[PDB]
Amino acid sequence: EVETFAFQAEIAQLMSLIINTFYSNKEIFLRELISNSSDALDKIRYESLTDPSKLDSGKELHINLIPNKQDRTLTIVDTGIGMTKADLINNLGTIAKSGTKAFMEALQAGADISMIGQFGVGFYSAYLVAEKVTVITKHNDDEQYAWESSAGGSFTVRTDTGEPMGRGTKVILHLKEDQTEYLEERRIKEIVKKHSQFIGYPITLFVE
Amino acid sequence: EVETFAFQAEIAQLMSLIINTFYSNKEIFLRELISNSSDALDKIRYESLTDPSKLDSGKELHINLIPNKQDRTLTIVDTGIGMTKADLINNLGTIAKSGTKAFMEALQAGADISMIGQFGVGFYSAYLVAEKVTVITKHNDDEQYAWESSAGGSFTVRTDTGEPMGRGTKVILHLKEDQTEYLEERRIKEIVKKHSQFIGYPITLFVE
Ligand SMILES: CCNC(=O)c1noc(-c2cc(Cl)c(O)cc2O)c1-c1ccc(OC)cc1
Ligand SMILES: CCNC(=O)c1noc(-c2cc(Cl)c(O)cc2O)c1-c1ccc(OC)cc1
Ligand SMILES: [Mg+2]
Ligand SMILES: [Mg+2]
Ligand SMILES: [Mg+2]
Ligand SMILES: [Mg+2]
Repeated sequence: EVETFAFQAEIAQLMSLIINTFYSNKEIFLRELISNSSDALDKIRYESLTDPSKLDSGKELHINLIPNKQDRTLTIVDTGIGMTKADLINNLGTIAKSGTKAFMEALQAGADISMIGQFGVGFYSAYLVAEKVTVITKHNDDEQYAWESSAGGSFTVRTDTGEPMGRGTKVILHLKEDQTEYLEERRIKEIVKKHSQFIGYPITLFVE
Repeated sequence: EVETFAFQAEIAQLMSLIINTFYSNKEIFLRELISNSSDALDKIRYESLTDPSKLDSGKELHINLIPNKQDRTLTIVDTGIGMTKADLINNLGTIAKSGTKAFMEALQAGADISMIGQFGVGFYSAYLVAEKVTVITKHNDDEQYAWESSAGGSFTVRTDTGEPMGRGTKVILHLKEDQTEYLEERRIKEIVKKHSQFIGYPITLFVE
């Protein structure tokens, strides 16, 4: 059922830095995850140009933002290419080891945490606002898997028999108690407008 | 020997817009091409994490900038994943049709040409400074090919028997007569520092 893995030392250090550093501009997490969704959406679009059957699992290319105040969750859903189990394990398809090295060298030369995505590890900025993150994903060449981590040096991977998606990625942010502003419609809309206004795919903000 | 192709109507319109629009901040072309090199370098690195033999064609992951005043060329070379012939034909591995649509809609809502890379078509910004662009490329799963275009609605593709590279992409910018400042060491260095200072791979500026 549930497999447990250790984060590579560099990734664990990245996550601790993200968790323990004083850094007020937390809102950038949303731009980073929307950007990842957009990169995955680009990939399925590109593949479908030479093979339209890659879209049998879903033709609509889009991003949904789903706040749930009762569950204290902000969920980001895309219909991008999705990840294989192998991808999930290999730091969610990132070059996380080398990217972390460059990121921390940059923080040495006056970078700040908002620049995290320039190093291919924008995903981990989720830990600015979330105590636990769940990544549900479905790639055309594999089954649906759930990745999960509350940090602390380990993550899990299981097959997901919960709600089939067809194709793409769902990121569920179980928010820290003092970060509930990211569930407020007005705040989400402000953030999307500020940082994600030219994204090439529809972004739908769900109502509660 | 030489195959000739028509650009898709949207790409041809993109290139004309790039060529004919008054836009002083031309220097951004270099950041866009360095960014593409960095994305291709990420890809070969990622693949090599699960298969180290992907690096038999070259272990060093880097970017070279080669100005040649006599030839009036600025050449950008990377050891990234490279492109197949199919990739070259399909708008150099870009989602150029949809990306152009989004780019032009953005230019309607107060974007400017410097934001071109947000729409996955940063390559075409080469035409800000170049009258002709040649793309030599070698992917592990194919032979070495040369793509070439002086715009005007068409491009060529040939097999390249010229100097084998091993793996990666070489972009040769045959510069417009009034854009020779991009061959000056001081100017190249200024531009790299301004826009490409946190790139995760060595950038070597060649001396003449
Ligand atoms: C191997 C082919 N699959 C993908 O590239 C992919 N599919 O899905 C995602 C993805 C990842 C994350 Cl963390 C998201 O928040 C949203 C996504 O769509 C990705 C993805 C996007 C970006 C990325 O690094 C910048 C790595 C992975
Ligand atoms: C299909 C797998 N190959 C690649 O992705 C690839 N290999 O090579 C390049 C590339 C392209 C360009 Cl236009 C460059 O200036 C530099 C490159 O390395 C690319 C490339 C980089 C970026 C891109 O779109 C943003 C498309 C293609
Ligand atoms: Mg790495
Ligand atoms: Mg919660
Ligand atoms: Mg397209
Ligand atoms: Mg020339």
